[PDB]
Amino acid sequence: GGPIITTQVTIPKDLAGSIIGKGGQRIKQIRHESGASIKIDEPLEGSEDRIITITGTQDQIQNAQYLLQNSVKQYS
DNA sequence: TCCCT
Repeated sequence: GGPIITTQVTIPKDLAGSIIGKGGQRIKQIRHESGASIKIDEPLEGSEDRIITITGTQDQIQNAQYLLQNSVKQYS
C-alpha cells in the first residue's frame, strides 16, 4: 500500500451543499471512486467555513482533493 | 440540497 498521512481542508459553507451533494451522493461516490476516507467536524456556526478531514494514502487524498475542488467549479 | 468516518 502507500504511506498513511492526514490532511485537513476547509471549504466555504455556501459550497457545503454543492460539494457534499444531496443525500451525500457526491461525498459518497467521491469516497468510492477514490476509496478515500472523509470526516467532517460538526458544522461551524458564526463562521462561513466547514472543516473536512481526509485520511488515506496520498493517492486517495490526491484523487479525493482534486474531486473536491472540481465540485467548487459547478457551484460557481 | 446535504453528508461523512
